[PDB]
Amino acid sequence: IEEMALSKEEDEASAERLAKLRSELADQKEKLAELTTRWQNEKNAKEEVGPDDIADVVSAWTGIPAGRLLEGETAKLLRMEDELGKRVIGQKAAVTAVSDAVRRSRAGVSDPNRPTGAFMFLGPTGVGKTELAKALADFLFDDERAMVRIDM
Amino acid sequence: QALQKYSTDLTARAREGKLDPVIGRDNEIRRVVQVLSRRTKNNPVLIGEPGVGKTAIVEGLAQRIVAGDVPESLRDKTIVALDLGSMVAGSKYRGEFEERLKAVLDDIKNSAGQIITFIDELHTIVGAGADAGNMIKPMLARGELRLVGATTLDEYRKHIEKDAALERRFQQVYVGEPSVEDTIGILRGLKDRYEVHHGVRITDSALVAAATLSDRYITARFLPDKAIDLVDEAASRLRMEIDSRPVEIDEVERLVRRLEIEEMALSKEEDEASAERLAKLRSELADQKEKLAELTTRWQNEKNAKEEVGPDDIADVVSAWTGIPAGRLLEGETAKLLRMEDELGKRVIGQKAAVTAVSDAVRRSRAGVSDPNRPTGAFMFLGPTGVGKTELAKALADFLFDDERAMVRIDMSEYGEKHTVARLIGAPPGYVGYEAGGQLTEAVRRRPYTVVLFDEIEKAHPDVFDVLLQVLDEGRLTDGHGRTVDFRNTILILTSNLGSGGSAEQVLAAVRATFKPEFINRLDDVLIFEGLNPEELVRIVDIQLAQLGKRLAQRRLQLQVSLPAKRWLAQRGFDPVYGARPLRRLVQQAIGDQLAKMLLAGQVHDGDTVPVNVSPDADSL
Ligand SMILES: Nc1ncnc2c1ncn2[C@@H]1O[C@H](COP(=O)(O)OP(=O)(O)OP(O)(O)=S)[C@@H](O)[C@H]1O
Ligand SMILES: Nc1ncnc2c1ncn2[C@@H]1O[C@H](COP(=O)(O)OP(=O)(O)OP(O)(O)=S)[C@@H](O)[C@H]1O
Ligand SMILES: Nc1ncnc2c1ncn2[C@@H]1O[C@H](COP(=O)(O)OP(=O)(O)OP(O)(O)=S)[C@@H](O)[C@H]1O
Repeated sequence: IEEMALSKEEDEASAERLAKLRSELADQKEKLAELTTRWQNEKNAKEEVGPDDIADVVSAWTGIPAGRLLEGETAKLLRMEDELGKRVIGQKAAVTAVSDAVRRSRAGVSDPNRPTGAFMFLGPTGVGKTELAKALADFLFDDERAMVRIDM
Repeated sequence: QALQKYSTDLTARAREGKLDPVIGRDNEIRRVVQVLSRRTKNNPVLIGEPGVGKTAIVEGLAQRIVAGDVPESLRDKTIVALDLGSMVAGSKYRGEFEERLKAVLDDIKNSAGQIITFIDELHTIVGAGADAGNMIKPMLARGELRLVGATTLDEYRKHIEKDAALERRFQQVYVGEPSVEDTIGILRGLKDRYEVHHGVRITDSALVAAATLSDRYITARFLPDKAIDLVDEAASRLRMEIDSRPVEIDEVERLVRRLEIEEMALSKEEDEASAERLAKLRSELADQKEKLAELTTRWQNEKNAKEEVGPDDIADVVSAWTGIPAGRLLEGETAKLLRMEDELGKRVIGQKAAVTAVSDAVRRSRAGVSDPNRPTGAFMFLGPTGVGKTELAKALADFLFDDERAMVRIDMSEYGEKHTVARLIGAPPGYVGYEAGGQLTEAVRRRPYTVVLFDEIEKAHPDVFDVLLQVLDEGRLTDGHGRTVDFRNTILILTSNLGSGGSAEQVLAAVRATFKPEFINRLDDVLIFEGLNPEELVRIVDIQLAQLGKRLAQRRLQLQVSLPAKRWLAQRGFDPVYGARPLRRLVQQAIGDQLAKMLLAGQVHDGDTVPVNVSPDADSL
């Protein structure tokens, strides 16, 4: 509905805002086709509330992700370091430490009554020790502004 | 039939096509459905900041029911909009309100779940008593009445969470605010409803700007709501312009039709001092009647050979709002910016290195090049005394606002002890002065375009520096009330007097030993001022004499100054240790004293003109 009314804009500025709507619309048509096809495989080759639908409800409520790592997140969790490295540079001894405490809780291995991980950065001025926190708060929620931050 | 008196019909309103299209927010509505369709305790509550869309979700669900996208457990169910206000209307007697509410509840239960009561602003359900809004507590916990409520985030924990027996019967649904990409789509969907009400057209390049622009300027409000106002206002203004003449052809005519009456009732003044005012007003009238008739001509050049809103009306609206100028440099402002160190040079003399840096971070922000999240410019200039470093910060606040007292000055010499910080940030809750906020904070939260000036900063206690530490480099600091105030458009200026005579590294190393590297690093260039050469005082002399002359025109009283006296004063500007302050005392010792003596001793009256002349040593009038 967007793209079939955006094309008739007598302008050039939006002509590059249309050269992407088509792209994403196609890239999603592809996924819908694939998934609707997989539905046929499953229908030819669920019917009870298993143990993880409860976890899905606990996640829809309260926002906390407690699921089962549906095979698409586990790729992000292995590319975490190279994805942070697109915004911070060096300090890999700190990137590895920040990131390792997230998979350690996605695999359900960290202690259940303690913060998910709390550690302190310190070093010379203008090195990255505040850019890293903002780069980590964006990799998890996809918007840098959504962290509780207080200036001590 | 008792549900007809105290409620309208949401589903019927949605059937006749009276509600706005609801776009996106699939997850919220599906969770509302799968909560509204359980066995017991089947009543959700939407929760979230004001404006992010919480009645929009209920109206979307109603349109969805009318269409038929809902599951079998909800196909063909009507939504009634309960109205608690119209129930306590006449109930002065001792049981009438309870009787009404009981009839309503019995009638809701009398149906078989074909009704979904929807209470808006349900935090008002606690009162109604004088044992009220409490007889609903049994029927809630059993799932008889399906309740859909929506209150803001912070009246919940103020009226409901205080009553944990009642907030148990509610399932919370959090409604977070959308992003820019989603707001763009919401606007793309809502455009064609304003396109009709206002007889205009709206451009998609404007729908993108009304959402990108209203995300870095208006921070006190939340999303879509703070992005639909711009579109609506722009359209309404364009319709106004369509009917009448355009703007900047209307005000030029309104003030001309006023200067007429002014000069007309002024020309009948049997007075002599009023003749210089009438002969000055009579020139601006003929000057305005010039560009008015030029606009009426330049308008026909277009009207013979601006019909839909674009990314320009939006900027003009978000500029009339909030005062921040974010336009496009409409050829009248650019000609003024191009000669800025020329308009600043009429008040500050010398210091070319510093005037071409203050003036250099205004252009590169008006042309859209500076970082959109950091102050416009944050630099400290320091040097010896009386050089002109508190004057530049006032010649600058006058170029931008045309009023030297529209800026925010705080004299940092009163912050001698660290506890004097609470003066500019407020006092934490539960203390004496709390319903007053900060003092610097509340000054910028109302007009976020001023130019702040921290005068004599090294005289303070080295903790106020650490307060300023985050003002620079982020433009944010939050007061006691928890309101974050943005500084991303101000110009931060810090004067000083460190070093005091050191060439360049007796001062550059005295700054380094009084401030910390983490504080020097946020700053822009650290400007160094320089002493006054003998040549660049013969001009301050002229400035001072012009000032005094303008001060004397209250009596139509002039004075003629001869070049010998003008270069005598400048040669008696001495001691390159005190800068240009001694000269202002020399002027009043020489000229002002004896002028005032002659002025109240008769022998000089208004209208006269006294010539000064250098006697062999002194000045004689
Ligand atoms: N490793 C880095 N990768 C990318 N940008 C960096 C890096 N280090 C510093 N920066 C830049 O420096 C700025 C952020 O510096 P910060 O790390 O926030 O300063 P800081 O680490 O907080 O040090 P202080 O003592 O708190 S001022 C941004 O302009 C970043 O682009
Ligand atoms: N998803 C959406 N689709 C279309 N229009 C929306 C959407 N969300 C919000 N709006 C519009 O944005 C405005 C939001 O107003 P409302 O949501 O009714 O107020 P509110 O969000 O309930 O805030 P409160 O708590 O009621 S003051 C209205 O003009 C809605 O039409
Ligand atoms: N370069 C200058 N051009 C014009 N007036 C100047 C200049 N330097 C000083 N003055 C005059 O000096 C007065 C203001 O001096 P300031 O610069 O405010 O003193 P200062 O530079 O702040 O030094 P301190 O350390 O604050 S006492 C006004 O009367 C100005 O007219």
